[PDB]
Amino acid sequence: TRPNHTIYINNLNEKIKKDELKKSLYAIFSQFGQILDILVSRSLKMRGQAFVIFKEVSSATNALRSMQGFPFYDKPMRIQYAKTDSDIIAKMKGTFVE
RNA sequence: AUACUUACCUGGCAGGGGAGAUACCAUGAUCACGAAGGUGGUUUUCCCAGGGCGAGGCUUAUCCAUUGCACUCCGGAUGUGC
Repeated sequence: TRPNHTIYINNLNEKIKKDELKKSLYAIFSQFGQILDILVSRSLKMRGQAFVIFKEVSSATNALRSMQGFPFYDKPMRIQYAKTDSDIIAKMKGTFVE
């Protein structure tokens, strides 16, 4: 609930393949700022979710405000901040610990 | 029903993966101990020559469950072609 470099998105349509989903998320989510990476998995735990890593928390915060509920494959998007910094975020800060 | 002699009617010969290495078996080699080799085995590397085991892996739908906070690929089963 506390702002983060990374936003967490869930309630995504599970039929879309990883490369398809990464592509359209980059397209959809680039409108708000420079994106370093979009990580998707289709595993049981990780299917239906994506992490968009922004350079600035403010793009993440603004992205959260705008896309909350956004229609995506017949489903409103749910967005949160990542609970923890992403390794590429944490190494840039030098906060990273295994 | 069996064997013997004759006439008539039918019909193509050689064979059983192949090339190397075998110290060991067989051939118990016709000259005062002996062969080599070869032939027929057993052992041993390959052009893989066809098969049997389908573990593992690749492509895509059906069914079931998941609202999941990851950054070392990977939820379970059936079907199509490898």
